[PDB]
Amino acid sequence: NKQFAVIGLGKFGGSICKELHRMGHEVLAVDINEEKVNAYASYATHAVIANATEENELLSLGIRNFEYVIVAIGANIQASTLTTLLLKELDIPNIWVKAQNYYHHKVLEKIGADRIIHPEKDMGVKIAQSLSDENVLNYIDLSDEYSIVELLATRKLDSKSIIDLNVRAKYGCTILAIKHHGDICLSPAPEDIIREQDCLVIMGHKKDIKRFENEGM
Amino acid sequence: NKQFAVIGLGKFGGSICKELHRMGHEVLAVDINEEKVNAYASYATHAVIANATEENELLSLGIRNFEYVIVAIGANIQASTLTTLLLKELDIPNIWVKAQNYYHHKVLEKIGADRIIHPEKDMGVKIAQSLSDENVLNYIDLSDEYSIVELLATRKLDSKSIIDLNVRAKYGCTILAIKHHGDICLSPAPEDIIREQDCLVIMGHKKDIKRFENEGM
Amino acid sequence: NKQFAVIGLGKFGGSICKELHRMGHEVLAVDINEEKVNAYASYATHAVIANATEENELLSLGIRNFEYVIVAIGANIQASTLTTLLLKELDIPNIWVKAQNYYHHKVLEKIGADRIIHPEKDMGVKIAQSLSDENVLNYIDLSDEYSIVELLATRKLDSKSIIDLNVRAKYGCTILAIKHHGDICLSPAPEDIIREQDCLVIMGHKKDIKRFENEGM
Amino acid sequence: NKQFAVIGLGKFGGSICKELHRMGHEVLAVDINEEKVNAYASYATHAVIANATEENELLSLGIRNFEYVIVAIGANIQASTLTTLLLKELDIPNIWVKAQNYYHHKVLEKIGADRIIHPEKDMGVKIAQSLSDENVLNYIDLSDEYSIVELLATRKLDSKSIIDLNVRAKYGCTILAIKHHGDICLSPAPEDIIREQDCLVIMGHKKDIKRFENEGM
Amino acid sequence: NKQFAVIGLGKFGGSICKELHRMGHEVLAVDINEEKVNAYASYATHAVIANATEENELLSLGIRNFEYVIVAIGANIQASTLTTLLLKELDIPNIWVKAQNYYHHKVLEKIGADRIIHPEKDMGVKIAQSLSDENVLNYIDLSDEYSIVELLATRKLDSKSIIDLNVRAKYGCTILAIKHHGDICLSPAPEDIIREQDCLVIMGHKKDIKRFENEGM
Amino acid sequence: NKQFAVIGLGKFGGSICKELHRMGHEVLAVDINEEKVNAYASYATHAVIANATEENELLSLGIRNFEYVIVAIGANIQASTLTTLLLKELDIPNIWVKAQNYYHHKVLEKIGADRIIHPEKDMGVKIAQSLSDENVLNYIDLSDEYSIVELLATRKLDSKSIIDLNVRAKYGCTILAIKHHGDICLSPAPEDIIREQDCLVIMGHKKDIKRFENEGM
Amino acid sequence: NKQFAVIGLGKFGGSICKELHRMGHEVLAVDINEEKVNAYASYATHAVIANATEENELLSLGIRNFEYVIVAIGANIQASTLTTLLLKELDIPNIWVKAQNYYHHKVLEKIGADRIIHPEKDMGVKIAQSLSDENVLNYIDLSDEYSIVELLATRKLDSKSIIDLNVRAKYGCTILAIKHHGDICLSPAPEDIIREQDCLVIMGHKKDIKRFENEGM
Amino acid sequence: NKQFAVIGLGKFGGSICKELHRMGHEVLAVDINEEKVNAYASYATHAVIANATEENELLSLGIRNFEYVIVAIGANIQASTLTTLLLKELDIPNIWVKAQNYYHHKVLEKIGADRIIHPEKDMGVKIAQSLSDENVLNYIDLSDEYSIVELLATRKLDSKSIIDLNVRAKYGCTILAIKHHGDICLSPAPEDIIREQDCLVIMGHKKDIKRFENEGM
Ligand SMILES: Nc1ncnc2c1ncn2[C@@H]1O[C@H](COP(=O)(O)OP(=O)(O)OP(=O)(O)O)[C@@H](O)[C@H]1O
Ligand SMILES: Nc1ncnc2c1ncn2[C@@H]1O[C@H](COP(=O)(O)OP(=O)(O)OP(=O)(O)O)[C@@H](O)[C@H]1O
Ligand SMILES: Nc1ncnc2c1ncn2[C@@H]1O[C@H](COP(=O)(O)OP(=O)(O)OP(=O)(O)O)[C@@H](O)[C@H]1O
Ligand SMILES: Nc1ncnc2c1ncn2[C@@H]1O[C@H](COP(=O)(O)OP(=O)(O)OP(=O)(O)O)[C@@H](O)[C@H]1O
Ligand SMILES: Nc1ncnc2c1ncn2[C@@H]1O[C@H](COP(=O)(O)OP(=O)(O)OP(=O)(O)O)[C@@H](O)[C@H]1O
Ligand SMILES: Nc1ncnc2c1ncn2[C@@H]1O[C@H](COP(=O)(O)OP(=O)(O)OP(=O)(O)O)[C@@H](O)[C@H]1O
Ligand SMILES: Nc1ncnc2c1ncn2[C@@H]1O[C@H](COP(=O)(O)OP(=O)(O)OP(=O)(O)O)[C@@H](O)[C@H]1O
Ligand SMILES: Nc1ncnc2c1ncn2[C@@H]1O[C@H](COP(=O)(O)OP(=O)(O)OP(=O)(O)O)[C@@H](O)[C@H]1O
Ligand SMILES: [Mg+2]
Ligand SMILES: [Mg+2]
Ligand SMILES: [Mg+2]
Ligand SMILES: [Mg+2]
Repeated sequence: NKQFAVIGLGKFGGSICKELHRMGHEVLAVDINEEKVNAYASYATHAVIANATEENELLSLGIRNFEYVIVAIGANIQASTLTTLLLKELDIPNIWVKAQNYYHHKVLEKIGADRIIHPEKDMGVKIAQSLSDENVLNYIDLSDEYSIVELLATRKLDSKSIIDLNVRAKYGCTILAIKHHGDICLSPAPEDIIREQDCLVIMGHKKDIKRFENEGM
Repeated sequence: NKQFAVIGLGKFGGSICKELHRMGHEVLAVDINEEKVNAYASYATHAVIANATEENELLSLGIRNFEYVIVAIGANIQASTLTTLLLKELDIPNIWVKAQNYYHHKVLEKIGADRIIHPEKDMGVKIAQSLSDENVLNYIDLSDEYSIVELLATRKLDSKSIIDLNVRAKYGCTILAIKHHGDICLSPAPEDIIREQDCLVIMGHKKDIKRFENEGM
Repeated sequence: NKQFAVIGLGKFGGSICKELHRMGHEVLAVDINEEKVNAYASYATHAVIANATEENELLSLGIRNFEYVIVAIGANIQASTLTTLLLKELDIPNIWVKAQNYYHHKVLEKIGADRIIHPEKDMGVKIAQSLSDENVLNYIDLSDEYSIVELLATRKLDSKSIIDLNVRAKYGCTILAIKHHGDICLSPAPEDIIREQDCLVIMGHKKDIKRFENEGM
Repeated sequence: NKQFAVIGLGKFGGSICKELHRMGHEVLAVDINEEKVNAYASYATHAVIANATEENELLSLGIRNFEYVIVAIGANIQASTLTTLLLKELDIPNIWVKAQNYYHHKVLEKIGADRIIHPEKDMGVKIAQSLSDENVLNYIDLSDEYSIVELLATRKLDSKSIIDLNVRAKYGCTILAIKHHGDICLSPAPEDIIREQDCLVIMGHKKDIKRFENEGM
Repeated sequence: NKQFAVIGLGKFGGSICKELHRMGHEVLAVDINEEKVNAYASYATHAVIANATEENELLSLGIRNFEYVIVAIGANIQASTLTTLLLKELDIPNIWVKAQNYYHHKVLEKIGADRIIHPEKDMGVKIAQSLSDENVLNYIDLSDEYSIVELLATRKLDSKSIIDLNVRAKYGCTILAIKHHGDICLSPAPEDIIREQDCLVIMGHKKDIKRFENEGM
Repeated sequence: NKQFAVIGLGKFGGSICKELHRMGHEVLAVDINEEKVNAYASYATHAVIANATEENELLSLGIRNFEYVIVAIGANIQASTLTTLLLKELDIPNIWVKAQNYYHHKVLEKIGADRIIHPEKDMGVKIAQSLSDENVLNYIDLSDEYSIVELLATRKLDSKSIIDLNVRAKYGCTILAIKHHGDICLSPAPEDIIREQDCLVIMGHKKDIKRFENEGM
Repeated sequence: NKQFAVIGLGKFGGSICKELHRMGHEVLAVDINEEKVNAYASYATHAVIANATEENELLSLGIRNFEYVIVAIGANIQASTLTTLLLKELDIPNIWVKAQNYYHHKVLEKIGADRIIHPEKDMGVKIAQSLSDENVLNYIDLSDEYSIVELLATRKLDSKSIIDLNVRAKYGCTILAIKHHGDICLSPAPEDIIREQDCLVIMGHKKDIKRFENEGM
Repeated sequence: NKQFAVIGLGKFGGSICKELHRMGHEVLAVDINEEKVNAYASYATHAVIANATEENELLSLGIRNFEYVIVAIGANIQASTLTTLLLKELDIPNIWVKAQNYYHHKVLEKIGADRIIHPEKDMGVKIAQSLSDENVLNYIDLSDEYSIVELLATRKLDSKSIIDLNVRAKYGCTILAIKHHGDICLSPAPEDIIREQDCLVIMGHKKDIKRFENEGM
């Protein structure tokens, strides 16, 4: 198993920490706030109150031993930067960091952060795609032009067959799965039917999917 | 003429707003802080300084015209709650709200929020899946048991064929796409090759995909 | 005996608590402030310093055991709401709450508060009726139209008899009691006399009482 | 032309003011906070931003014209005290003041407050009487020993007659009114019936009424 | 000996306390601030940290035992008033208090303060008399019209005799003493001489002294 | 045309200023707080809002014209010090300053303050002399050993004569004046009488006066 | 036409700015605090209130025209860092920055600061050399081993000659100048005399100079 | 060895302290802040948390024993002044102090400070000379007119000989040393060569050096 250290138990770092622990990884949870440590005590291997900008407190944690250190300190950009800097001077292999704004990203780039993350910004985009198009539940982008989309089927599609909805020739797309009442269907045959309020997973060019949406559903 | 309003220009609400505007929608940006309003002025149809807990200022915005209002107020849970309440009493069709913790989600549920979002929590999970398994670039869950995953191909897969990597019989999975040097390939034929550092899109059972990772790549 | 828990020892909750204890009920007084607990220590069965928004501290009090929980937290609406929410998730039979404004009342309604109280507002109305009409000492409303009123008798009524003041036929009212020098007279006979500065208790339609007041006294 | 002024638009002073205005009296609303003044502007003849501890601002209001001034300043005991003092030195006939604690009552007493009110304390007692005895809706005390009480009739009293519920001989009390489905009955005849969930108004000794509750209903 | 308690060790109360102790009186020094108590520990019989508004802490000091209690609390008028009120309810014979402004004096009057003092105001007047008239070192007023004045002798008076300066007939005044080089002369004979920069003590009507000053010196 | 300026309208500086104005002198009132300036506007020739630590604002006042400047700044020792320094560097003839503690006196001494005053300390001593000896109304010290004292005559002295109270031989003191019912008597003859509650002005050695108090009155 | 801009008018940035202006250079003074700007207005070509972390305000200054920008922001490390970053992204040739601590120096290094200065640290060293050795007035280091030092000549050297103080052979040092009563002598001849309290400028090895001090002077 | 006490461990005092300790002197480090003491604990003989304005804490340190006390307290001018004052009243031989502004210097002068220092201001000037003239690395002033300068040699001087650059006759200057690749050359002969990017140390009149710079390099 790998060993992870997560500094900053916010909504983000807390989630990261809780989720890794659930996977059975050795995870060290670190926060300057005692109430936070108490909160996540139950969801990590070790939970320690510590100020990560204090180099002596850092050595006490033995943070040099970890292959992954996740800096999820947000509001205090000085703490985030200074922590990252210390971690870099300690030759930690992979240092992942949560960023607050463009300029925070840049300094983190310059001082040797390995992966920089913008949780809210990324989700904002995802959610906006949903707001604009009530049909989309979730999606993943293969590139700027191609995507896999999970659609909420309407009445227009009720009792329609996959061959009846020819997307491979008509729209250059392919249906990958159907989810009905919780039961899942993968790579359905040309004879398989779709009913309304099912989850329909389609793959193809974005504009072509939007076209299938406007005309098909 | 659909109209979206975004109250609270944080990292989350800001992204949504900026993103909605980019798609060419009518978007109203709203914040109590003037500096925020000045900032997103360039990324919205209209931007207005306003306190969203004040019913009068709310009516003044012409909020009646909007079908969607996104409450992206974070730190101040009271402001978020009261805003949602006011919006609900003004009979706004769809109210989407950013939640801070479990209990904030509960009250928003009870006072009639139409969609509740936890951006940081959701990305924390996603990022953790990446941390444990450096191979995963991005993924989407079809159900509790099934997922679609985009993998960064290793040397073990370099110059290997789709039939050579028999996954449909060997692992019960199916390859959906290959991305090489930027060029994209959909529903690749049995003869198609994979090169190292390409993107490979695989669909199947979570456990079966992970097995392919351990043994296949 | 029933068991009561009172969270928030303000002027209101303090009064509630002190008065119940005087009646010989098992009452638990709860406040986050130590000085408050010390103040009401002498007026409750148990007095405990506790933060009622902390679910663990709540379970420690054993608050699930109580049939009545009175939330008399005022200034901090977030604390009041969150406390009520926790109490509801603990399936407490009767949760009574002090409200700060209209919108605070609404959320408390929505999250399952059983009785909501506005001590100041109710008293404001009562006192205003006194300010407008110096004759009224106290009253109770039977409905929007009918009331029982305690009047301070003037000189105009000095040495007048109940039959001399025919209210049952002249004003459609009835005299219920006379209080003289502290001595009380209930359901006085037609021959009983009233002297000035006595307390006179009359029942009837509000406008009819006001008429008795304008013309009679 | 009686003139009332209300200084301090809290929940208490606000209610009074709003209520006085509703009765069609000349009312002046006064507060140091502008937002409060804007709020009760709609519920007063005139509303003025003013600091009531400033003698000059006080004279500017034309406070000389008012016969009644209500000091509903709460948190800031110094402001309340100083205001009352100033009003007294300006020879205002009637000064009613909201008290925070025993000692605030004492000083207001000594510096010549005409009426001192403890809204929260008074309602706390009232509400406690309701808590212990779910039957009591509202009541009024005639003396330390005698009271008039409005009861919510139970099934034990459903379809029972006034003579059947002989209370004048059995409990030494008298029934004053019955409220059924909204309809009101005053001084009901011996043949009048009571149905469940009706309101029953009883007069007598506190102990005698409570006995009727235990045995009668 | 008498027993004194001094609450509030400011410049004033500190001076009072230090000076009484020097006279060999039993003095209790009281302050809420620990650093103050430490400062005056060396200048009082007993020095105790205490909040004088807390009735229990007051009884612990045994403050009922003292014939004199000096309230020298200044900035916090609420503390000063409330302390005085408590002391009065404890039937303390002589309660002397330091006042901040006219209205503070009035309430202190009303709640039964025995002597009220304005140290700065009184000194301001004294010093102003010095500023206007550089000749006056110190003085005492016998009434609005008569005074005893200590003057700094100028050159105009050098080598002048008391008979040479006839003040009893010319100005209706009398010389009471001469201070030369530190040596003091009381009730000097008509033959006694005054030299410059001596201290000359004169008694008479104020205007007459000013006249002696303008014309004589 | 003498000109006085008073910087710092505290209780001390305010009194001086008000008092100087009353004597008909040209007085300039100066304070950083606008509310203070508005207050003493009525009690000064001119009143100006100004920060006295700012050399420019100081010159703007035309402070060059003043022969006397009184620094009555208290709480902020830095402001007092810096003001005095600036005044001294602007070659103001006489700078009188209010001191907060021993060390503030020392620095003001070193930076050339012309007179240093400790109003509270000085009155504390005076008041203490009154506390120990209720007989003393007011007094003035001629030296370390000699004083002039105004006594409130007791019954022991009622209706007694000056020769009957032989103090010049018996106690080595001399009676300087008698004040009866407001009427004043200077250098009273041997036949003059003293009545109770009169004011008696005695001069002599401190110890001799105190003896007369113990034995004489 | 070289243009210098100084952001942050602290003791350091202020001196630079004032000094650059004195040499007759085009200098722009920049600070977020208005009072600072008003102060150095007289010592700069132009002085502008501006927040230097705001890219827009920065462009508005015409900062593109400047070849040198000095960041003399101290307490707020974030402001200093962000300013430097912005300047670097605006392609300013030379960015000199004042550092607060080791780590601030490191980040400024990484984000491309052209010169980093530690004024206080550098003077601390210099002053310490003066403290240990009262003889040294000022010095400059040529390397880790060699220095040029200005000494205050003692009596031991009074009236002594350069050949008499043979330092080139005896101590391996050379005398570079003598300053007597203000008059200066460069590369003095073997016959030149030194008098006490003159300034003597010596060059050599640090250890050799110190030896000359112990034995020579 | 001498004994030094350094009060105020800032960038300045910290540097002073660290540097003296490195020289092997007995140094006492003093700061009110615990974190500071911990920081410099490793760089001083004794390190003590103390408030230097508290005369008792000062005596506890035994500060009377030291020949040198360095007051390096900056932001708090009151602390700096008051400390210096106390040290002076304790008859400490040499008290060196860090100054904040002109007026702070003046009071420190007046209360008997022995040496006053302005670290930032002095460095500001030095650095400004560098900004104006990129050739100057470092320098020392012998007087207002004469200086020793360390120059960064350009290409214009590459392979030039000292005789080729006749400065003694042409510019009235003399070359004192050459630093090449780290190797140092002192008092080089007329035949010695200079290469670019070497450090060249020249002595003479300032204007004459600037002339050598403009024309020579
Ligand atoms: N110097 C530090 N050392 C350790 N932990 C720190 C330090 N500074 C801040 N933290 C922790 O970082 C955590 C998250 O930071 P914060 O909540 O301010 O950012 P945020 O963007 O609001 O985070 P999120 O969106 O994840 O809630 C906090 O729980 C805080 O205790
Ligand atoms: N009452 C209000 N009316 C309008 N806007 C508000 C109100 N209260 C807060 N805001 C705005 O909402 C925005 C987001 O709030 P905040 O930044 O505290 O949330 P956050 O949890 O940090 O969100 P993010 O993670 O997206 O930055 C802020 O820019 C703030 O100015
Ligand atoms: N989270 C909490 N847990 C327990 N007690 C709390 C909490 N928050 C506030 N309280 C308590 O609530 C009490 C009353 O609240 P507060 O006085 O602020 O409201 P209020 O309307 O002024 O009340 P009142 O009118 O009854 O005096 C306070 O004594 C406070 O200690
Ligand atoms: N000096 C003053 N002059 C005028 N108004 C004042 C002054 N001081 C306070 N007020 C106002 O008085 C009002 C009531 O005071 P506050 O809300 O603190 O009392 P409270 O005990 O909370 O009363 P309630 O329970 O009725 O809300 C406030 O709206 C406040 O703006
Ligand atoms: N509630 C209290 N109980 C006891 N001591 C108190 C209390 N409140 C204030 N004090 C004390 O009163 C003392 C003097 O008050 P303060 O200095 O604020 O008034 P001041 O007018 O500036 O006094 P002075 O002019 O005498 O210095 C302080 O030393 C403070 O500790
Ligand atoms: N820099 C300044 N320039 C002008 N006025 C000032 C300055 N600093 C303070 N003052 C004013 O000086 C006045 C007196 O100061 P302060 O009230 O703190 O002294 P104090 O010791 O309480 O004196 P007192 O006992 O006479 O009230 C205040 O009214 C204040 O507004
Ligand atoms: N964001 C900003 N934009 C412009 N100026 C700023 C900004 N932040 C701070 N300053 C200014 O920079 C100046 C210097 O900062 P500060 O005084 O905190 O540093 P310091 O370490 O005390 O420096 P010094 O020792 O030179 O006084 C201040 O006068 C301040 O007004
Ligand atoms: N009363 C005091 N007694 C002892 N130390 C003190 C006292 N007051 C302040 N100090 C210390 O003085 C030190 C330096 O002061 P400060 O940093 O405020 O000035 P500065 O000019 O910013 O200093 P520098 O430029 O040297 O960093 C601080 O470490 C602080 O703890
Ligand atoms: Mg966030
Ligand atoms: Mg209340
Ligand atoms: Mg004072
Ligand atoms: Mg500094």
